[PDB]
Amino acid sequence: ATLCRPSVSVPEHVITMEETLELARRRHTDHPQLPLALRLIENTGVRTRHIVQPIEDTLEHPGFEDRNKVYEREAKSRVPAVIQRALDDAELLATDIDVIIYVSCTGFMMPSLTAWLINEMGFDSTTRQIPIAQLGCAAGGAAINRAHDFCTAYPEANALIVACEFCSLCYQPTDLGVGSLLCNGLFGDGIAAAVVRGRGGTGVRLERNGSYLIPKTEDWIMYDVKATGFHFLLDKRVPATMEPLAPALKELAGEHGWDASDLDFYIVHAGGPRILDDLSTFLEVDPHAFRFSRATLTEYGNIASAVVLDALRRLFDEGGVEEGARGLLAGFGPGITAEMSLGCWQTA
Amino acid sequence: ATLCRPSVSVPEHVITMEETLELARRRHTDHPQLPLALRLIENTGVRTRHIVQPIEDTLEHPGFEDRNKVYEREAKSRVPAVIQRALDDAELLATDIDVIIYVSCTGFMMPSLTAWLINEMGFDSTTRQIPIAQLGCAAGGAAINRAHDFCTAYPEANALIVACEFCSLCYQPTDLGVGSLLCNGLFGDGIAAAVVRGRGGTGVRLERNGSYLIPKTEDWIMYDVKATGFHFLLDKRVPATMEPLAPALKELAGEHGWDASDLDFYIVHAGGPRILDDLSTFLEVDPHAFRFSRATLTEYGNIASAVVLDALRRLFDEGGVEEGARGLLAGFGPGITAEMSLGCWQTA
Repeated sequence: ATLCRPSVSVPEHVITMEETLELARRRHTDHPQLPLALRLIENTGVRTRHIVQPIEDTLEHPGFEDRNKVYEREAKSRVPAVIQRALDDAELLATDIDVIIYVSCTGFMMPSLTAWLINEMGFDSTTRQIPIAQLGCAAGGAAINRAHDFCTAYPEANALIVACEFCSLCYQPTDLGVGSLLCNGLFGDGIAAAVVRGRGGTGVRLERNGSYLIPKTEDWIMYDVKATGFHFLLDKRVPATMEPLAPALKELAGEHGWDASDLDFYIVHAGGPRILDDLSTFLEVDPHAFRFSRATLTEYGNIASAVVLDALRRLFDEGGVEEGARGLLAGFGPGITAEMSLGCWQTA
Repeated sequence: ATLCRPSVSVPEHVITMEETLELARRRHTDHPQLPLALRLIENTGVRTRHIVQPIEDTLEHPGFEDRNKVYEREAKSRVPAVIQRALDDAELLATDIDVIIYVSCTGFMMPSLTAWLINEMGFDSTTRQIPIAQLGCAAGGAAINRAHDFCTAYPEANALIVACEFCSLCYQPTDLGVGSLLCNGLFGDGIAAAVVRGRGGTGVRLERNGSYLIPKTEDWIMYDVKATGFHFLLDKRVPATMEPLAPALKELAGEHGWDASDLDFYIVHAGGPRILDDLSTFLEVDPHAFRFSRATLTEYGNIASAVVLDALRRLFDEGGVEEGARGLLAGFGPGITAEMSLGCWQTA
């Protein structure tokens, strides 16, 4: 199985770094840790982010019920187009996909969108649905690792990975801790869809994938679930966790031969360049390695599960084609979990 | 791969038909359709149901935040014990497990409980985790199929399927419709766990699992997501859906040479003797083939995704199974979805 050209699309409402600082200032003028909050946000290097609703509406909280209503409306009117362009690239019709893998942690619906997608997109009335809402920033990589595992089990199988993240719909005016303030300047909205044809595609070439859970960090990247919806909690110690994770990247990187970090491919998702830079040290590649990841964050912000996919999408546009260059696709999030994936680039 | 003896545990707080009727009467004394409602409940044949909190606590709504806290505590103090027995029956320690497929739709947490399990359960730091919360009553079957597919990709793989459901945590005093009144008398709480060994083990051997999605029935079995949590919506037309679904079973049965509509081992979960009977006619078989499912509903009520597993548990306990006898495992839920699985019995 080979990962094809991920298709990505973001909403039309844009919020700049400068604007974020203004709002944060005006909205927290009395906050005792305000200067610290603003500095942290600015250092993030996130110049722009996109949101599905105008800024004045996203700042308001009409309740979880209305927020979640916005979630399904915006996903129904936006997801379809993206899935399309993802089929066109992998060169398949709705009917060549055996399994849909829908990941989103920014809203909740049962059934998930997969059912409505099969109905409207004219998918196979037999397509398997695999909705995962509990893996957050790591869901991107996990989707890959699944579409992969699936294909190996059914060699002629094509999987459709769809990532839909409207992080702006999880904004909680009530969360006043500096961590919250940070997060409010970092996450954005984005949608990604990529096909993984095992038949023989053009993109990253499947090899060996693997998971890794950082012991006792369960509550380090999590959701507090309240009447107001999902409140995101990110422990101050998250970046430092890069040290314990580096080895897990090497351990698996080894059990494939490509072994050494000394690779040509690096598409990893880490929230903010801070955490991404601890990975460019503890691992010992080079900062510049995660040029594509950092590019998504700089222009879109942290769009959760969709980051990996958009990084790839950017690796295609610059598309050199180093042909068979190594490869390390990884996602990090709730767990703390790490969905790592090793693969070679394949042309055809 | 072979499905092993699923362990099942239900909470100690019991609620009978009689008291359910009494509560419904006492609380909806003025409901215009109170008579219809009581007859309907009494007609489901659900003698008893098990809940995690005493009935007095179950009936009050302390809010979604608290309700969800109750979900977490209860899952932590009850799931482990049940997983233990499942590991023991399949005969193994937490370390032969290559993945955990966690299904639950009656509460929400991120990360899901698999992360916490991996740690306290002393599980293997590299254990894959597939949590699915948006498949409802059909999640039990979906989990079996996913454990399957995995054991295919990795023959030496041992998958752990956990189904935790505390439907009582989704009780909404404010839902007054007759459908809601009915559900309040049908759903119960229960935890299931089973190991799917690609290698050894005694139980039902894999051999062809498929899926089907009844067209244009997305809002027929769904959740309304509000500040109070999840409000369950079941359309009055669901039992009738058994007509269009029966052919979906035969259709996939023949693809394995065993359709004809006459297997030697039936374990399907529809959602009430209502739906079950329609199935035992459109599939043209005697309702007695579903005796295992019916027993679960009669004794535990509708424990959502855990039903198929506890149904299988039923079969094991009675044995007498033809070591070679054909079989069927299926779950029905939001979609409307149908996760099916064909397989023959087997012994070590």
